Amino acid sequence: GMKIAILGAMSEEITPLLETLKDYTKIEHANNTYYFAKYKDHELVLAYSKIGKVNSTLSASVMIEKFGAQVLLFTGVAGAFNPELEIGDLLYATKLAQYDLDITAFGHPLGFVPGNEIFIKTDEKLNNLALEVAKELNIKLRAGIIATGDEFICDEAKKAKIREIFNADACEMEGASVALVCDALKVPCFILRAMSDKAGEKAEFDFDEFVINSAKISANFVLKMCEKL
Amino acid sequence: GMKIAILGAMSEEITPLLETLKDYTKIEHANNTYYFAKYKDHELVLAYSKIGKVNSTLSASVMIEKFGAQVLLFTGVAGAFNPELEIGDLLYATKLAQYDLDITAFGHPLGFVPGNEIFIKTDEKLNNLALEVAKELNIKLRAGIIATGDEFICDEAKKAKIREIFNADACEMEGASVALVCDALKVPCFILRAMSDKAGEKAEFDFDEFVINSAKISANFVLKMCEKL
Ligand SMILES: Nc1ncnc2c(CN3C[C@H](CSc4cnccn4)[C@@H](O)C3)c[nH]c12
Ligand SMILES: Nc1ncnc2c(CN3C[C@H](CSc4cnccn4)[C@@H](O)C3)c[nH]c12
Repeated sequence: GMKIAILGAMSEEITPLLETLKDYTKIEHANNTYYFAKYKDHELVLAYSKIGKVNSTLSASVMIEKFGAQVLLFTGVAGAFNPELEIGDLLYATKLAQYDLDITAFGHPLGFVPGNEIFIKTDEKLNNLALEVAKELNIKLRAGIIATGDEFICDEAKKAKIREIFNADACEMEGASVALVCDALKVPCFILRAMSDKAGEKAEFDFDEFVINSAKISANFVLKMCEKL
Repeated sequence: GMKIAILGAMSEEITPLLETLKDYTKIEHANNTYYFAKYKDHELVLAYSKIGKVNSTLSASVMIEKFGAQVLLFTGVAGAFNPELEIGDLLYATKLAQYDLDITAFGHPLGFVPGNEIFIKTDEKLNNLALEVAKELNIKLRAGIIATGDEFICDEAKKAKIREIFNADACEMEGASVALVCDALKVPCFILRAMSDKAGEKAEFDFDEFVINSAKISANFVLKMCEKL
């Protein structure tokens, strides 16, 4: 077995795992709670980071450095950009960018800063494992690019602009930051999102309606990956 | 003595300290280099994080968790909002917000997410120590609010809007994120910025001209604080 981090942003994205696991302990650290449970031969560490890039960066860092995570699976919801994605559909990120990281005034591409790249990649072995699990459970699973930033996108123009620049299939507020931390600390990273809305007009209303259910779809899937790991 | 972290974003903000310290060792970690030196009775850990909120969050996390920092001083440059600030002037942050953290579609104020606050405070003892050092060296030192986000601000409208919303005296891309990490990990934090530009039209040109010198002004000051610690 191994130490597996399971990370989400909101309580809704992680509580379904805690209710399935039943027996777990808690540690208060980094102004948050981290949850610990056995599952098969593995030792799980779970948390919801709170929303956004800074919060998620800190949690990923803590789970690896303090709690010894050897793999990190991210589970949660996202806003769909690709028109073929429907609410509830699962998307794993092959790579991710920060659409709101902007020193373009100095001639750099949007999302780029010196020492880093525009896209951060997820782990190929974990991605292939997800494809196997999807086949076994007869679940539709799409591969794609996720654009991350610290804004809830609910505007057709913004949606279109970010989709065009990064060829992004969905948006959210934690993926690129988590994948960056994992890459930096040499930990294999998997980023899974279930669609809660289509990031346009009324996206906030669709989010409210579908978040609880979409969060469970993603959460169930990452736990099924822990079985195969 | 104690373990003191000195953190900047860019090489220009930290290399002046390395040239003064002369004798230091290096460790490659978290896709970056961290520098280690004795100074008086203290053990220093230094680094430039690379630009932005995610990079700075990760470095602060690493310096505390992995390298045992008991205090963290941030040194660097910033864009002036307060009209009384001139290029080269020093500003320490009493508190900081993320101006680009936005779930306003759900009714929340700009900069607010659940579980967190709009402003993060710096450490009062370190701030008072800075005021003493400023008096001793006959250096003009202003206290103020810093607005942090992942954009280089070089636009009068954006400058004015961020200044108005947060009552911000300057802007930069790392302060709020660093101060948040330090608070979360119970480490006293000090954030010092020397002005490199006025965040308006041509801010990119003023930055290029004044970054090296303004960075030295800030860097000299934090090293003087390490003498009194
Ligand atoms: N269109 C979109 N744009 C940006 N992100 C998303 C997401 C995914 N999550 C939801 C949540 C912000 S909404 C939130 C709602 N209520 C309370 C707190 N946060 C953040 O963790 C990112 C789903 N759809 C998105
Ligand atoms: N007006 C302003 N807006 C936002 N931030 C600032 C800063 C402070 N720094 C400079 C740098 C972006 S410029 C940069 C240029 N070349 C390479 C990397 N970064 C980032 O670390 C924040 C000074 N003035 C600012």
